Parts: sequence; structure tokens; C-alpha cells
Amino acid sequence: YSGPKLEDGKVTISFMKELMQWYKDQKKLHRKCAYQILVQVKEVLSKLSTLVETTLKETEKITVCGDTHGQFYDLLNIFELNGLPSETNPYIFNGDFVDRGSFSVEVILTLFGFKLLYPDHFHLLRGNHETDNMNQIYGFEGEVKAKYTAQMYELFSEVFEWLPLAQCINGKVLIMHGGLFSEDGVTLDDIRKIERNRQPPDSGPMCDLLWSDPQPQNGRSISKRGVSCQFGPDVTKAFLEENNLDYIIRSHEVKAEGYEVAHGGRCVTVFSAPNYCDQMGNKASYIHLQGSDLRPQFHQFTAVPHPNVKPMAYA
Ligand SMILES: C[C@]1(C(=O)O)[C@@H]2CC[C@@H](O2)[C@@]1(C)C(=O)O
Ligand SMILES: [Mn+2]
Ligand SMILES: [Mn+2]
Repeated sequence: YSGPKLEDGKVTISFMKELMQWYKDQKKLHRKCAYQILVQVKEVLSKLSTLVETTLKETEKITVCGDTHGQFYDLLNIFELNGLPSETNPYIFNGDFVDRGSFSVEVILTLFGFKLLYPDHFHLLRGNHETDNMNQIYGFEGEVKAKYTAQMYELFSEVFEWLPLAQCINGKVLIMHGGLFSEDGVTLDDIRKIERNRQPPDSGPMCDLLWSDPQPQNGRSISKRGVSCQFGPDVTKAFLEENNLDYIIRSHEVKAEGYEVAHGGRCVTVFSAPNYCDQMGNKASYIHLQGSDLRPQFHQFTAVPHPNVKPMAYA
């Protein structure tokens, strides 16, 4: 083994640079190093609140990315366009890191590595795909079994259970993978209090955060996905008012331009997997927020080449 090695058992910036190159070249991180990253990141995530609360000073910025779905070469493109993560270039990845794309292992270990390196500036929120039933079907479990072992997969599953479910910036912008709730009256404190270290239930606030979608018409509808609901602009308005928020950013749906702003400004979708599954032909985007101006600034990007491995090859 002549690949990336942790230094004194810990992630460093040089390790991360070596790792990204190793992965670009289609090589595998030694199982012992992967294991160390997973055990250490479990510890880090398990100490976090279900609702991560982050203050952005006036001179600070943050980048918000939506679904990446194992599109590792596109993840590298994000970092090339927007800079590597650091204490002055923080990131939030809003769920759905794995499944569908066939470089899910490379995406997730790169994301976990950066979480370890910059724990206060590199944020990961759970998506509906960071779950066992989804991973069993949509590629990630197959990919981990192919590259490592079932035991390694079990560890990933345990780590995913500790991913926080939402993040609030400056008490003004709430970020979650899916969206808002099937019942009125949910508060930020209710979210804080969710016991998240589990597979999601098929109903209730944890399910909704990971699974719901906005709809343009007022009200709520039964979801076509078979779980959670669609929520209209009236739902969003009431939730923002009760919680003293400005707007929400969510992900969870492909958008041709990589983003959408619904509910009159109140419900933003960001989606960061361009040409999704090598077929959708969509642009992707990421968002910049600034401490002095939390209105979203969209930055679009398009797919880059990757090795010839088909989406879902491991599913
Ligand atoms: C189909 C998708 C998936 O994750 O299964 C994939 C494509 C759009 C979005 O990401 C999706 C609907 C989601 O679950 O977030
Ligand atoms: Mn998704
Ligand atoms: Mn999703």
C-alpha cells in the first residue's frame, strides 16, 4: 500500500489532497484508514445537536450544496470552482451524498475527511439516502460491499444515524434536505429535540425533514413518494413566522437550472448533481450566503467527465 495515510492517526490537509488525487485516479483508501475516518467522524457527529446552529459574522460567507449522489468528479469540480473547504471557505452539504452515482464511497469519505479536518466549518446534513433501506436498493450498500465489506457498510450506516437533520444560520435561514412538516406548529426546539440516532420513522418530523416537497398551491397533499407530504406557500409562511425565520433552503429534487425559488422567495431548492445519473442533462448549482446579506446567490455549473462506470452499477 502506497496510498494516502493519516498522520498520527488524524486527517490533515495534505492527506485530503492526496486522497482526492488517489480517488480521481480510481484507487482505494486502505480499509484501516477508512475505518479510522468513520470511527472519528461518528464521535464528532454524535456530539452535535439535531439542529446545528451557526453564526456567520458580517465578513464571513458560506457555500450551500444540495444532492451530490456519488458524482465524485463533479464534487471535485465544485472544489475547483469554489475553492477547497477551509475556515474561511465553509461548506454545508445538504444530504444525499450517496446512491445512484457510482463513486459514492469516494464522495462520502472525502466529505467525512473534510468534516474531521474542519469540524466547525464543514457541515453535513442527513438526506433521505443516508439510510439503510435506500442504500440497500440504490447502490451504496453494493458499492461498499464491492470495495470493502459488509462490516464496513454496517459502520457507515451507524455513522449516518448521527448526521444532524437541519442547520439554522443566524437564526434566519433554515436548511434541511427535504422540507417542512405534515402538521402545523413544529418549532426549532422541536427539531433540536428529535432523537435522530436511528433509521427514520415513516411519519413525523424526522420523516418530513428528509422527505417532504413544496407544492405551489396552498395546503398540504399526500406525497407521490409514498411518505411525508407536499406543503404549500401557506405552510412555509406560517412556519417561518412562528420561528422568526426569513426563508428555507432545501434540496431533494432535480432542477433543470440547478435551483428554484418557490413560495415567493421563501422556499429555495439547491441541487448539486449536474447531468444527474448521466442522463438528466440538468445544470447544478451551489449557493453563497454572506453574514452581511443572507439572501441567496446562485452559482451554476455543469457536469465534467468521469471514468466509464455506469450509474447504479452497484445497485
Ligand atoms: C431521485 C432523487 C433521489 O435522491 O432518489 C435524486 C434525483 C432528485 C433527488 O435526488 C431525489 C428525488 C431525492 O431523493 O433527493
Ligand atoms: Mn436525492
Ligand atoms: Mn432526497
